[PDB]
Amino acid sequence: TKPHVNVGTIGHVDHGKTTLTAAITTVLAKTYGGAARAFDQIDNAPEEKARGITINTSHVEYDTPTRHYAHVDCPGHADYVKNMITGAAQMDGAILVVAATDGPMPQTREHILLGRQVGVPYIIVFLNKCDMVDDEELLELVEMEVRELLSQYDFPGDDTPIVRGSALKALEGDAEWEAKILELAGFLDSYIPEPERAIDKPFLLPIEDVFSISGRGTVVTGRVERGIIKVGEEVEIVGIKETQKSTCTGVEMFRKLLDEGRAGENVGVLLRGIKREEIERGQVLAKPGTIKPHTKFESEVYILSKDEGGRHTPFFKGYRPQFYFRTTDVTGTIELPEGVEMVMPGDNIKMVVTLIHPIAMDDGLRFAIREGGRTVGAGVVAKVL
Ligand SMILES: Nc1nc2c(ncn2[C@@H]2O[C@H](COP(=O)(O)OP(=O)(O)O)[C@@H](O)[C@H]2O)c(=O)[nH]1
Ligand SMILES: CCCn1nnnc1NC(=O)c1cccc(Cl)c1
Ligand SMILES: [Mg+2]
Repeated sequence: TKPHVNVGTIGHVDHGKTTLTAAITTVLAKTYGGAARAFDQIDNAPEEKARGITINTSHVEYDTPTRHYAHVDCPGHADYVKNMITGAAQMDGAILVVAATDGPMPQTREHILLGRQVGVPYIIVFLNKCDMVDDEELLELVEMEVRELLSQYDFPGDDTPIVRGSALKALEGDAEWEAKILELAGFLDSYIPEPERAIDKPFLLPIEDVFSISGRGTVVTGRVERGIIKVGEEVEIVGIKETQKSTCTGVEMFRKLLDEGRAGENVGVLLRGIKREEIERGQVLAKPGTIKPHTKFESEVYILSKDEGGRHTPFFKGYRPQFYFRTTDVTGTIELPEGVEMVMPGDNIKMVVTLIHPIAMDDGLRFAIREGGRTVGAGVVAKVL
């Protein structure tokens, strides 16, 4: 029906993220329709687990006239680290809450940095607790600080919408402040562009399996992540070895022959001129020249704690774990940031990885870190090298 957008509140503890979330649901419900949620519901964050990693996360939903929002909110800075690196949803945009009284604080900076590292494309600022501040000059100063901070991490500080509001007053029914929640909603609508639907993006299919079908040749199977592959189209085979070219000479689903395969569908793609031996675990079919193989990259990683089922001991420079991208492990070596000799269970670090075989990747690609099958960490490619 409507574009689905992933958003969430970020910023320092006690600046009013949870209150703002409650106020957004409430104000949009009574204006546009929906179900209002209350501070104490959202504040009481349920614990969720995905492959060992425990995160206290609250999920709410709200609607504007044109868009539907899945909105994430977390109690602790520890959860934001985990959620941003390894969480289910990747954010299309974040709302940075900064309390007008305090101004920018350490976690304000950390979340902006993390935002950049994990590829959070857009940030909008809600300048909160403006009911506690009457001197307009001070609001301007706090705003300028935030704009500066955002620019430091390559966000367009000068151009980022900043809304002067009060989450509490708006949650309590003050129409004058509820108007500011609506201004924020407008910026979500207007400033975060409509998310590209997978079908519209360049074709990509991670290869899960391979067969030689009698009287046709080599078929590669998987789910179409993005785009459309049609019979006759050229495709590249990227990863593990030098990229290969071929033509799609068929798309099968179960027993039905199709002229194309679309994002979301599990299909078998027949490849002209390609042997079964020329297909390796970890490769993707891609629209020619739309995704490149890389061996070395910069990453933000979270290392599982003892409790989460991770390592007991810490690792050092000479650590060579399995890096799980899409379908398969690939061994790699690491380089740690200056003045770091060690990494403990539960730490998160910037980490430069060098893979032994290349993998098709762009910035934003998620991965797990494994030791003989068992997940010991998780991460996201921050910059390809
Ligand atoms: N005066 C005022 N207080 C607020 C506002 N928003 C939140 N608070 C208060 O700040 C405290 C922390 O808010 P909370 O939403 O829990 O912050 P979080 O730690 O970022 O989730 C609570 O006592 C709120 O009532 C506001 O706009 N004005
Ligand atoms: C949870 C699975 C990994 N795991 N779990 N418990 N310990 C480990 N890893 C190691 O012991 C280890 C052994 C030799 C060298 C190094 Cl660098 C690390
Ligand atoms: Mg909170």
